[PDB]
Amino acid sequence: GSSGSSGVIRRGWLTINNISLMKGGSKEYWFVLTAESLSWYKDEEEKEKKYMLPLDNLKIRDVEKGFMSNKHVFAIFNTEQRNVYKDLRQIELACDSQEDVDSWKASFLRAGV
Repeated sequence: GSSGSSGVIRRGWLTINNISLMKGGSKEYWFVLTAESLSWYKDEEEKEKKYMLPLDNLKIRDVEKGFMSNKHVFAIFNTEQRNVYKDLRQIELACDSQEDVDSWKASFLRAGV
């Protein structure tokens, strides 16, 4: 397909804490943050794109812990006072360790967030 003309910013297997369980599982998806937009595919092959989301109408902030957090997870809300996901207003992306989160964040800024 295409070899050059590429410049990925960040990609990896993340887990959508707040996802539609009842309707199929595989909470884990292949997120690929690119200078253009951030899309998540079933795998790191980018064959059947599930849904593409821009990085101009999005925003990152502290996740609602209420009492106490259980892991490094960041929520993403749309600055256009709209639902980021099908129905969810903010997708809770949980990472393995802080190192990952710190990176993902710094990467977003580069895109324009």
